[PDB]
Amino acid sequence: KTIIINGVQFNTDEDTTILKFARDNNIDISALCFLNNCNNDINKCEICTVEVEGTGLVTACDTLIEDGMIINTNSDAVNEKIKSRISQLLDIHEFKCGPCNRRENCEFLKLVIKYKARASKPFLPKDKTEYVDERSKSLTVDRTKCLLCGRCVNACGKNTETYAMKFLNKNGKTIIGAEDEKCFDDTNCLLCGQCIIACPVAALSEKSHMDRVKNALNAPEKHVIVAMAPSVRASIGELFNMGFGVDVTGKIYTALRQLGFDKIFDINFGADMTIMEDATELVQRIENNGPFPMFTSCCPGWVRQAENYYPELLNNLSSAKSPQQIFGTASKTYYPSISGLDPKNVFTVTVMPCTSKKFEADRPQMEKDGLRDIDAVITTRELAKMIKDAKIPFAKLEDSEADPAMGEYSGAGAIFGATGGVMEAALRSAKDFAENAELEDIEYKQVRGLNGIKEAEVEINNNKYNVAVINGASNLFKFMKSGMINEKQYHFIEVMACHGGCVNGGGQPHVNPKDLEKVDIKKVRASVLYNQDEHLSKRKSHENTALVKMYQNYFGKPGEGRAHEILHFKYKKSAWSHPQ
Ligand code: 402
Ligand code: SF4
Ligand code: SF4
Ligand code: SF4
Ligand code: SF4
Ligand code: FES
Ligand SMILES: [Mg+2]
Ligand SMILES: [Mg+2]
Repeated sequence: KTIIINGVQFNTDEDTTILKFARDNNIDISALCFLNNCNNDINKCEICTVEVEGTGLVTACDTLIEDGMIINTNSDAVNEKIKSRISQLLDIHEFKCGPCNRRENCEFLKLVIKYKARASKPFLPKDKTEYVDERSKSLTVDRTKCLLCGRCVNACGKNTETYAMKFLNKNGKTIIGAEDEKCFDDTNCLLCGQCIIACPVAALSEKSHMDRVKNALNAPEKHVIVAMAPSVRASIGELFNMGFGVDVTGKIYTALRQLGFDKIFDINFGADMTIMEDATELVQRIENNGPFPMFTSCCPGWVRQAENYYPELLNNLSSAKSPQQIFGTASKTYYPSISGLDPKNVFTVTVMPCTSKKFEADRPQMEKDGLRDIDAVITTRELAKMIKDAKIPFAKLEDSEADPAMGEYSGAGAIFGATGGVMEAALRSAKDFAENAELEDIEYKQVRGLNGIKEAEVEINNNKYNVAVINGASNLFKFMKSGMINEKQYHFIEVMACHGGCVNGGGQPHVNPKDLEKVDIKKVRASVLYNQDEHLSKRKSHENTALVKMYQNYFGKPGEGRAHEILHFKYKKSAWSHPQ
C-alpha cells in the first residue's frame, strides 16, 4: 500500500499504527498516554493528533495505516489541537517544577516546553492534603500532578494482572487509586511499583525513607551501615547522564562514603547467605524426596501475591530470609560480634531497585530483641537524589571498595538482580552440596532471558529434577491458572514480581518511551551483573570467604540450629475463620 506523510511517499506492507510507522521512519509525532503498546481508551490524550486527508484529526497511536492515506503531522491546526490538550492538562496540574521529584526527567514538562502551552487558569490548590495519599509503606500518590493518562492502570494490568490500580469515582471526580480508595497495602496490590515506572509525571512515587536516613546519619551515637542491591550498580548511572549498562559499583561505594555512611557493605553478601540457606534446604528436600515444590521467598512482591491469591502455597516458600532481611538480621547480631558496636546503635540502610522492599523491611516481625533487621530502605532514585543534593560529582568519582566483612560477594550473588539469577546461583550451590563436589560447569543459560516462563530439567546426584523461573507476576498468574504447575512435578521454582527481575524494579530510574524503544533496559541492566559474575574468581555463594568465616565462627551449620533460628522467616496462611 501507499502512504503519504508530510509530503513523503512510502510504499509498505506493514500493518501497524501511524505513530509506529512514523517513528520507524524518523517522523516526529508526540505521544503521552500511549505506553506498553496501549493508550487510554476511555479519555485519549490526543497529543498524538495528526491530520488524515478525508478523515480529519485522528490519534496516530491507535490508528492503523492503510492504502491511500495522506497524513500531515505538523500543520497549524494539528499543533493547535495538541497545544490545546496540553493546556487543558495544565489546567488540572500544579505546575511547580522547582521542588518536584521529576524535575529533571518529566515527559509532561517536555511536552509543555515543546508546544509552549500554558494553563487557561493556573491550578493552585492551597490544601494539598486531600490530593495526597501517604498511607502506604511503599507507594505515594500526589493527584495535583496526575494527568489521568491511565498508564499506571495499564501497566499494573499488564505487569501483574491484579488491576490493583484502578480508575475511581471520588465525589463525582475521576481519580486513580486502589480498590475503594483504600491504602494500597490493604488491598491485593503487590507494591511492585510498576505503576510508578509507567507514570510520566510525579503523580506516583515511592514512600520516602530519606528523612530516616538523614536523621540516622546525623545522630551522633548511630552507626549507619549501608548496603546496595545487585541491580543498583547497573542502573544508577542512568540518572547521572552516563548512559545505559554502565557498571558504577566503585563510584557508588565512594559516593556512599562521601555521604557519611559509617560502613559500606553489600546486599550481594546477603544474596550469598540466602543461597547458602536455600541450597541447604533444597538438598535436604532432595535427599528426603520432599516436600516439593520449593518456592523462592526473596521477592516481597511475589510474597504478597502468594499471600493475597495463593495462601495454599505459603508453606512451600523457602523459610530463608531475603538477601535484604537476612543481611539486616546478621547486621544486628554478627556484625556487633565482630566490631564491638552496641547492637541497638546499629542502623542498617539498604539501597533497592524496589518499592516492595520498603514494605518487607517494616513487617512487624522482621526484628529481634527489639532491633529491626532493616531500619530504612531507599530506592535507586532516592540515592540519586541524595547524591545530587550533596553535590557529589558522581560521574567523576574514583572507585573505592566495600568493607569486606559483609561486603564480599560471589558472582552467584552478583546475578541475583536478573530473572533466573537466583535459580542459577541456587543450582550452582546445590549441585556441589548434594554431590559433595566442586563442579566446574556452573552456567545455566537455560533459565536466563526475558521469557515469561522458563522451565528446565537438571541432573543432581544423578536424579532428574524440574525447575521453573517465573518472570513477572502476570506470568505467575498464567503459570498457576493454566494448570502448568500440574503438568509435571516441579521441585524448585523461582518467582519475580517484576518482568526481567529486580533490574526492572519499581524503584529504578525512569526511562522515557523513546529510549525504551531504542534500548532493551532489562537486558542491558542484567548485562552488568552477568559480566560481574563472568569476571569474578568466586562464582559460588559457598565460596565467599567472608561468608564462610561468618558461618564458621558465628552462625554454624546453615539451615539448622542458630542459623535456622535467626536467619529464617516462615510465612503461614491465616487460620480458618468465619466470617471474613
Ligand atoms: N533482598 C534482595 Fe534481592 C538481592 O540480593 C535485591 O536486593 Fe532484588 C535486586 N537487585 C531487589 O529489590 S530481591 C529478589 N531476589 C533477586 S535480587
Ligand atoms: S510533574 Fe513535571 S510538569 Fe508537573 S511539576 Fe513535576 S516536573 Fe513540573
Ligand atoms: S498516576 Fe501517573 S500514570 Fe497514573 S493516571 Fe496519573 S499521571 Fe497517568
Ligand atoms: S504496586 Fe504493582 S500491583 Fe500495586 S497498583 Fe502498582 S503496579 Fe499494580
Ligand atoms: S522482582 Fe525485585 S524489584 Fe520487583 S518486586 Fe520483586 S524484589 Fe522488588
Ligand atoms: S498518545 Fe494517542 S491518544 Fe494518547
Ligand atoms: Mg487503545
Ligand atoms: Mg553519623
